[PDB]
Amino acid sequence: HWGYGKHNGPEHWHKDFPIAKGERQSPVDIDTHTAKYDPSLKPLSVSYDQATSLRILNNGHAFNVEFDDSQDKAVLKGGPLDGTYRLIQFHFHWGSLDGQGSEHTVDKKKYAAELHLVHWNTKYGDFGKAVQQPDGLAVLGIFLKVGSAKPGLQKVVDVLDSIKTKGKSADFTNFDPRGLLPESLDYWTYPGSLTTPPLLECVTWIVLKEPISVSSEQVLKFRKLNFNGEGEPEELMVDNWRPAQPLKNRQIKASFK
Ligand SMILES: CCC[C@H](C(=O)Nc1ccc(S(N)(=O)=O)cc1)C(C)(C)C
Ligand SMILES: [Zn+2]
Repeated sequence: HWGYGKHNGPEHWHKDFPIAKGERQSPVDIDTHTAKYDPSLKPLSVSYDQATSLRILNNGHAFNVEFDDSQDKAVLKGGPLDGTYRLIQFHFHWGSLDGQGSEHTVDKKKYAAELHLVHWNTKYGDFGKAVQQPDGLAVLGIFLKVGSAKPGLQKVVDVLDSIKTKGKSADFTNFDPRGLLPESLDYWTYPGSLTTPPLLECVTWIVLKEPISVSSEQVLKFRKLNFNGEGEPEELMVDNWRPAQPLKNRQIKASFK
């Protein structure tokens, strides 16, 4: 099965998921000098006041904080998007070292981690239908650098001991994802894909320009998670990121000058 090791990692994925070599794969490097300001892009609208978190799950590749997406409670609209996209889960990718871990890069710079807030287009009725459409998902990507702690992340950090291994879940209600956002909503946007198998080309990527800062202790706790299940040999969940893929016939647009 796919993963992030030498024998089942990103270089291998194309054998089971040929779309790995497709025309709109993610992540990509964001060359800031080549991205074009698009004055017709609208401001993002992030409406998370009614968010209802439910559960946190270690799925063997990352951990997902899941939300009630059966009503318009936490939605993303505006920016490059037409219509309403519902928040279904967020998760992170991170490194074994502070100098790596992000999936997107910015002028080839790697951040310590990257947060993905995953949303799906309500016109397709459910998430499984949405992933089969070219405009099915909108993922808000936010870079993490190591410095000061992010207070709004701490409730996530503190439950991680309870979901150490693959297949473990824990109740995770009343979490407010607004506490994970930077001050600015300036962004880059481009059409791409899921960054793990099945690598479906269904994502409008919206990557914020401003990173959040998290503490060394916070990212260290991410690195104590396990890819393996309980009672299996311990493999630390680190370096669960896919490297930058060729941009091909795409232009990255910026919401800002
Ligand atoms: C068909 C999809 C399967 C489901 C899924 O949501 N996968 C997924 C993969 C990558 C990203 S990312 N890194 O934001 O691009 C977001 C979601 C699954 C396996 C149930 C979690
Ligand atoms: Zn992701």
